[PDB]
Amino acid sequence: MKYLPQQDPQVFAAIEQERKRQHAKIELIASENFVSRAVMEAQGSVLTNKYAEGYPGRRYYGGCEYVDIVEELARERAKQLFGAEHANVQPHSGAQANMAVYFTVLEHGDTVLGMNLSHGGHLTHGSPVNFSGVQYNFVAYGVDPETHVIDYDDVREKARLHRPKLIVAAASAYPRIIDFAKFREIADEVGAYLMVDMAHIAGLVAAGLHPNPVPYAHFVTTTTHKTLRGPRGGMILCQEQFAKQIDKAIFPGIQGGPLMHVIAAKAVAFGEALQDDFKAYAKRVVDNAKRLASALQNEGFTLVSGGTDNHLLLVDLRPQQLTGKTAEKVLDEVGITVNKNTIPYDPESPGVTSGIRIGTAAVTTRGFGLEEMDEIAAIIGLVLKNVGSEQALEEARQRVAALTD
Amino acid sequence: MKYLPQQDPQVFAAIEQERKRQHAKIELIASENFVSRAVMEAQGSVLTNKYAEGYPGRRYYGGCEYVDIVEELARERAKQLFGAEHANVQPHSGAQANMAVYFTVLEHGDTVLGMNLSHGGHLTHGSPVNFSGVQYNFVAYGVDPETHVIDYDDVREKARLHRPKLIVAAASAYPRIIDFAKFREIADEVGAYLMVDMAHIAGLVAAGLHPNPVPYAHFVTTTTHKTLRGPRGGMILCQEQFAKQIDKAIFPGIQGGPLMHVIAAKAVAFGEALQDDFKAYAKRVVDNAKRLASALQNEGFTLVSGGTDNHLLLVDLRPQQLTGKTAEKVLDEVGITVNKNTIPYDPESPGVTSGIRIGTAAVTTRGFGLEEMDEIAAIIGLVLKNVGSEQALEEARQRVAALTD
Ligand SMILES: Nc1nc2c(c(=O)[nH]1)N(C=O)[C@@H](CNc1ccc(C(=O)N[C@@H](CCC(=O)O)C(=O)O)cc1)CN2
Ligand SMILES: Nc1nc2c(c(=O)[nH]1)N(C=O)[C@@H](CNc1ccc(C(=O)N[C@@H](CCC(=O)O)C(=O)O)cc1)CN2
Repeated sequence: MKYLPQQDPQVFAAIEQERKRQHAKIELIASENFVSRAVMEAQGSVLTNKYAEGYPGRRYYGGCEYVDIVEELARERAKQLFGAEHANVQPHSGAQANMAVYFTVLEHGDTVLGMNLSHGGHLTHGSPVNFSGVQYNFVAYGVDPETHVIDYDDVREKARLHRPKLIVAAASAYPRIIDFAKFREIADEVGAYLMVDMAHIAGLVAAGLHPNPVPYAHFVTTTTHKTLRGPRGGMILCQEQFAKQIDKAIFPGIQGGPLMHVIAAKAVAFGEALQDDFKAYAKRVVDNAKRLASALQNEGFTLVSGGTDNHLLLVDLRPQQLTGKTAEKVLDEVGITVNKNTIPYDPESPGVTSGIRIGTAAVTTRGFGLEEMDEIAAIIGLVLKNVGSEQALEEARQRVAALTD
Repeated sequence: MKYLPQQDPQVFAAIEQERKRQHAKIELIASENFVSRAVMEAQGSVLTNKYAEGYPGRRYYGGCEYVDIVEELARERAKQLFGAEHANVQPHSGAQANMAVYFTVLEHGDTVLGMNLSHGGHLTHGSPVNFSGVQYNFVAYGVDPETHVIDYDDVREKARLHRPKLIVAAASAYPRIIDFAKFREIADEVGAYLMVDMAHIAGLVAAGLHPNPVPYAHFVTTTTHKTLRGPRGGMILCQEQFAKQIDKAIFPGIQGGPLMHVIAAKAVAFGEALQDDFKAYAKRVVDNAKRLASALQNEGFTLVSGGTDNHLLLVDLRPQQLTGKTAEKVLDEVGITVNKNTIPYDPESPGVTSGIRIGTAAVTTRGFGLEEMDEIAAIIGLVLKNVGSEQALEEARQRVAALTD
């Protein structure tokens, strides 16, 4: 950076502080990743200066000759990546992506079937404090109390009983494979649309390491910044018969000017995902998750569903006699950055929580392998089984520093 | 750029063409500006990797120590810049800034009073093809058919008649000063809340060249990328009594994770606006627009409202038999970039329009003075009056290149 240190030392210092922290700490937040320097150069470009309301060739402004190309690259690479008939790459967020689809098929107060928050579901899947629970009538399905797996019989029962207009499958903290065909089977039985939110597993779907929801869903929504390893933003994938409707929902429906620089960055992110070395990368994330889960089990931690089938695992911290709020803070002190996370049937509210959610997507990107996962789990063990010990706390800091070196 | 040209040639070529076009063409899109290289460096930072749901000190993730500083800086500066009691810098957009406020003070179907689209109002101020007009019952106020100035008597009438829960003031294509005193006076008469959308005029307000809405409004929504000359995104300013409810409306209400990198650039922009430089700049913006307006009138163009008190002007193109769509396309040919824009009482639809909107915020940033505005108005006069003339289009191209170097 050249001009920022000069004009704004306060902001620059804060950024450099953060830039060092991302290298000095061990980022284990499941939804987080480290983007390429090409992705950052794209959003750090002049495309922020451009108003491009509308779509390629159909704009409400002049001078869009070149941002139209950037957006077409994004749309076509997306369709190539997931096999979808249509793509919308303008959503500013996953939330805005989800919001748009809801705005497309649902009237105010319509019945929607979504995964319960504490069981794994996202805020936009029907949380009472989110716009989804407020705007639409959400009924919640969930997981088994013992196996912690989606009860599709429960789902069918709810669908037959409540007769929803749309069913939403997918989750923010479900360590297992979701069967989209069963969800579609249930949706056709009750005459409902199917939405799948692949935000967390989007990079795994592109790499063939999680079954594709696209052939089974009318609408597929995603973020671009999780396992897809792109810029902070959203995306919608749909069948040709919903293309125009979805596009109008984004604009003039729920958004205004699109972020063309972030859209440019999306195109790079998708270009990177199309390459072979991303499949190799994605395999390492899944392998690093399976190992870390098993390594945490060896330390004597308990995990929901007994492990993982994808990128993330969910530690139940009840036997360790700790809340997620403590675990997060104490691990953050020594170098391990996680997030407090709600477990199925969690006795605590989503601000306190009875567990922590760990992801391997970020650490894999910076070159950590199987041998490294073993040390991560041992540090987490040393810290969480010896809470108040300043000796264990300090040893952990030396060991984390040895990893990030 | 160092890594994008090698990684993604197709995306890099498009960005460079766009970069060249920004310099080569005369960008007169009223809602566009050119950010500093410092603002660009901030958006391209590693802050894009951080999930920071919640607020400084109240985060649902770990490792936020530094992004918190970035957000605090953005907020405290915004308060210093506008004299607001509270600020929210997380809105992805001006669209989302407005949406959250509507989500705070309004329930579904509620009556809201906002400015008509063609009379100058924005899409989010009650369009029936926008969520605002679909979620809420919007009654429209407009401007006088002869003077094109807000009929405040009509606003007062519409307010007494429909008893709205909220009044929205401010516009996308209103070339005159909006009396906020009168709006609050009206809002207090019917007991309604007042929201002002200063998005377009934020930079002028920061410089004491437009009456500040903050003292008169309960809520002040804005974009950061217009006359404020910052990154693409939104912001909410409000009185202290709504502070907590506003923060909840953004998250977990209508948005997910904030764009921390954009919030860094938001902090940089407000810092640029706090300097003595900015006030001088903003003066030239208003002076250049006033000159360009007068110069266009000498050429024979009919201007909505007869001139401009701000950064913006609307050309009524009906006398010269041209739609806005046509005028936008022909000026693009000669190297002048505007957008087609609806005028008060437009006989045509928003996709065709009877006029064009012109702003000076962007050309003033690159150093154009009062003498450049004279030339620009001459070129626009040469082209739009000699539409088919191929020798008139070529002379324009040469005069545009003489200005842009
Ligand atoms: N299962 C699951 N885990 C997740 C998410 C999620 O949406 N679902 N998240 C993705 O967002 C992150 C956490 N974000 C969250 C933010 C707010 C609330 C929430 O319900 N807040 C309420 C209740 C507060 C309390 O009682 O503690 C509120 O603020 O009123 C939940 C999750 C990470 N883990
Ligand atoms: N006064 C004003 N000027 C403005 C805006 C605005 O919101 N208000 N804009 C805000 O950024 C841009 C225009 N954006 C717009 C986009 C769509 C529609 C609209 O009503 N579209 C309808 C019908 C259009 C058609 O097909 O002819 C539709 O899409 O169904 C209007 C304005 C530029 N100038």
